[PDB]
Amino acid sequence: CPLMVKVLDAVRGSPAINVAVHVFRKAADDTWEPFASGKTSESGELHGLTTEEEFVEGIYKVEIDTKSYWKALGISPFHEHAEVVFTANDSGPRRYTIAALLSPYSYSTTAVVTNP
Amino acid sequence: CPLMVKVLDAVRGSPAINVAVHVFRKAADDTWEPFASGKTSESGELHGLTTEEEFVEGIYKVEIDTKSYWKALGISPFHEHAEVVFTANDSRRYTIAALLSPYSYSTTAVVTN
Amino acid sequence: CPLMVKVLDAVRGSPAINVAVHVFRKAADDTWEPFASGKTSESGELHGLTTEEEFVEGIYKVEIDTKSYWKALGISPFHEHAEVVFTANDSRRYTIAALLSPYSYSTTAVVTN
Amino acid sequence: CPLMVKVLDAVRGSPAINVAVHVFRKAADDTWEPFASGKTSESGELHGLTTEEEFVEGIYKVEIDTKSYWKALGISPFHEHAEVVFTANDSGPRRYTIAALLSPYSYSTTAVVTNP
Ligand SMILES: Oc1ccc(/C=C/c2cc(O)cc(O)c2)cc1
Ligand SMILES: Oc1ccc(/C=C/c2cc(O)cc(O)c2)cc1
Ligand code: NA
Ligand code: NA
Repeated sequence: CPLMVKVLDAVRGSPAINVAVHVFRKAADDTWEPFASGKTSESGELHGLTTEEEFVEGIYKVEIDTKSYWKALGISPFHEHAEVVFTANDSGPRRYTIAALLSPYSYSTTAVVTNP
Repeated sequence: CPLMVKVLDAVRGSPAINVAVHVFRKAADDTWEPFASGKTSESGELHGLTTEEEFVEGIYKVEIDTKSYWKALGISPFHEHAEVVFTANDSRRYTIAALLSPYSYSTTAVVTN
Repeated sequence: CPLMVKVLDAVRGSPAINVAVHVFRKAADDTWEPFASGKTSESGELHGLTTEEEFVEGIYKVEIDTKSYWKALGISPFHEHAEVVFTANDSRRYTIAALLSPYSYSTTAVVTN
Repeated sequence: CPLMVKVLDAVRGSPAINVAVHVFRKAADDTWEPFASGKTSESGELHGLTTEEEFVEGIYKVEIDTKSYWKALGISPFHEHAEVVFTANDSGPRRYTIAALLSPYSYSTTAVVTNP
């Protein structure tokens, strides 16, 4: 799988477990088409969203449902979600790790892009 | 003005100047309606986007054109843009700050008196 | 004043108020000599730490007392403090910003005219 | 090993490879005693710094040599190093991951603390 999402909690110093993630891909008509979804594991990781074959060139949006995560812990957070929008595989196939570090009123995201 | 946007560059240690910023408000049909826009100043700040009267409760999106910023410096960036999506709640000043790198960004909200 | 420190709270979305900040300068014997200190204001800022005359080239450390800040909110934090260590170079205004969470912090430098 | 250090590069979107790391522990006389050191691998990770037996209660400092890392890539960075100072194992043994995300004029650090 060439796409992995990793989420960390900066309040608890832990993986962010059971975080919903929705991935969208921009269609030829400029709409966001559902691409894949899942939720983070006990390690804060979400593996197996897609395959090398399915993960073609395109503009992708990874939506991390931060608000639902914080509400479940009794915190009323600032953001609706964290959205990561990027062009993928435009110089051929790459592996992407999208990491997010969450606080109630802030988040940080980074990408690690590797060439198999 | 109850909304200010501040953009910083983590590579050069400077304000991010002349960055396009677009603000949208979510409509009843779940589409994003253009609300306000501008370019960051020499201080990396964008003031005067809206008024207390116009800035009613609702879901807003701040889109920062990070890709054009990095391309203008000759740096190949990861993201198409940085998006900050939040609910304005009357329960009164919002500063949306973003700290930019080519493959990463950090955003915070400073919500005060 | 060529040095300003700004501290923000990522949990509450607010300035970090009444945070102790200590600045040190590295001496010839590699020890840290006290240089300036204060507490962040209601805006999370600490101004007037030094002067252009005093703030000569050298290695400085800004120590932010994050542990006392979180303990005062009833939150158990990870770090003893946040330390920012940098060289001042005359080749002229330095803002050291820190964004605090209980188990994390982000720091940036904004170095301008 | 109950201590792992992970370093990421926010300019290149990659692990930060060959980053020197020095760990110190506060002695009874309030000095920083050398505890362990090493450098990040091709994955940006540094494993095997210590053992459960050796990693006793104490105040530890993890110094990440960011300046040497950036200078090696032709960037003149702002910070001398990134220092992470924390009390460890004061409620019994824990596993600590210290992560740092680096830019020339900025860094972010977080801890992931797990109970074996
Ligand atoms: O990770 C980070 C994300 C955001 C920030 C904000 C810093 C900052 C600095 C200023 O001088 C004014 C301001 O309104 C904000 C810092 C770090
Ligand atoms: O501001 C930030 C600070 C730290 C991080 C960490 C990301 C990360 C990604 C991994 O694959 C493993 C890991 O241990 C950590 C992300 C953002
Ligand atoms: Na191509
Ligand atoms: Na104890």
